[PDB]
Amino acid sequence: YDYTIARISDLRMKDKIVMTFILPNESEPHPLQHGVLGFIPEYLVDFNMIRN
Amino acid sequence: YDYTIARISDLRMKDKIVMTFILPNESEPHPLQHGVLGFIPEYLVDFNMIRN
Repeated sequence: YDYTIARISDLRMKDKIVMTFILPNESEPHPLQHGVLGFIPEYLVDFNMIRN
Repeated sequence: YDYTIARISDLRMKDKIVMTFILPNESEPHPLQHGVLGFIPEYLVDFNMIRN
């Protein structure tokens, strides 16, 4: 069995362990990965505005 | 006689013949010419504006 260790200092995981099955060979959506993060690249806009 | 025929689809011209004398050889106003177009060429203006 093969494992990958992850860490976050975030608080709600204080002494909390979660574990599940993931696949490290596919980058594409498939019914066999725990979750997929659909990401749209994002850009900013800068302009001058009047408000009240 | 020379003649020029022009047609339009506007209903306000239904079955109506309009005649006059014109002078199709000048590009300047002249007392015998029928009608002249006072034409100030306005240029489109592109600009962001605040509305409400």
